[PDB]
Amino acid sequence: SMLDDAKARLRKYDIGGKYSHLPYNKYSVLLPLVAKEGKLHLLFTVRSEKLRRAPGEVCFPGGKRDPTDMDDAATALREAQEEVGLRPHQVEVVCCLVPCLIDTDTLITPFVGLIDHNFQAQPNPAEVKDVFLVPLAYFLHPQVHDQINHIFEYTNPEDGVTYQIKGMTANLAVLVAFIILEKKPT
Ligand SMILES: Cc1ccc(-c2ccccc2N2CCCC2=O)cc1
Repeated sequence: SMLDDAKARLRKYDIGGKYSHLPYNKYSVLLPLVAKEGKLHLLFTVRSEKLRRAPGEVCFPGGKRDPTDMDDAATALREAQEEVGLRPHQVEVVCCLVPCLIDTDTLITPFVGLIDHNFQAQPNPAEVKDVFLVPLAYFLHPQVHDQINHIFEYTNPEDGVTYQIKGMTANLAVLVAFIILEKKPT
């Protein structure tokens, strides 16, 4: 099936906890995969302007590890719950993708999660000003704008609203799309 096929593809790129004990400032993100209308989508946030870390930006749910977290996946899940109301029973963490090194002292670990079909986002306005889906296939043929660096523009056909997706978030979206959608019969 579509979902078993995605999970089987993703597991081949799992690095596990290989880089998880290194002495960095540690953050995790959740790359939430949602199946709608027979296709896979990624769930994105627009972060509140009030935040210190990446205000107003399109991002994945996530944040800084704290002492309560059993592991890096727990960080991602705790933060996704705080930001969009995603509960533990509503997500299956499938793998840990290659981490992102930044600022010389920080490691951001991405986890891909399969989201239950009855989940409905409840944006927490203290954390996020918006939550939106993008079909995974978009990232194979994105609308690119050069700001010099590459920015994606996605327009939601439901309402005509345009979102700018850039940096780490854009890079990870492309990675997940390649992993799941490459070399597929029609
Ligand atoms: C959810 C999340 C998780 C981590 C970070 C983050 C942390 C330390 C340095 C840079 C970071 N990043 C990544 C995307 C843009 C940005 O400012 C920001 C947001």
